[PDB]
Amino acid sequence: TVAYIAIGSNLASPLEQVNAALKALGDIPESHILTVSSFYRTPPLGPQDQPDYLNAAVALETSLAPEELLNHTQRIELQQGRVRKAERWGPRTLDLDIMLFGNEVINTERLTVPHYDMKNRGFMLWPLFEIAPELVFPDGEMLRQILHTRAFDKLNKW
Ligand SMILES: Nc1nc2ncc(CNCCN3CCC(SC[C@H]4O[C@@H](n5cnc6c(N)ncnc65)[C@H](O)[C@@H]4O)CC3)nc2c(=O)[nH]1
Repeated sequence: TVAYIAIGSNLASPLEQVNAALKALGDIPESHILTVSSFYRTPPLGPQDQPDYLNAAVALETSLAPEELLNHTQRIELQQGRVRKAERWGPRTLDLDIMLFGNEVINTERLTVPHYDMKNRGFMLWPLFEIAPELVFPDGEMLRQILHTRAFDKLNKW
């Protein structure tokens, strides 16, 4: 099954956090990374005094069930998501979202797939379009069409 995963980090210098999360993703059992989008720098949703986000998409081949993949992504956020802030551990700055899991539709307490808000987020849709331009959602909407219809601005690379 091909799962598409969104990575975001809003650390001032997020490259090494993002690199560590990609390494950890590739170490998930019965799984392996097929492709990684470029890294994009996007303004934060809301207050603009806040730090920019680094966003990327990852294609991961996996034979895990969806909630097992989620357990791994949540473990990775716990282990890698916090950077040492001199005298103490900083806030969580890394997000890992499951955007798609094969052609599955999932609505449980833990998991909504396709991701509940990705259709509104250029910073999710554009990196996904880089690695999967012909992508079709389970309901038959085409990724290309959603971008064409909403005309989100293209993103700057980090
Ligand atoms: N420029 C830019 N601005 C941004 N502004 C705001 C944000 C906000 N963080 C996105 C991650 N936010 C918040 C934390 C919750 S975390 C709660 C819960 O979400 C549940 N969940 C349900 N479906 C899920 C799924 N498909 N993938 C993963 N978790 C799933 C899960 O059980 C968890 O307990 C997951 C969704 N990001 C960006 C960004 O990047 N870029």
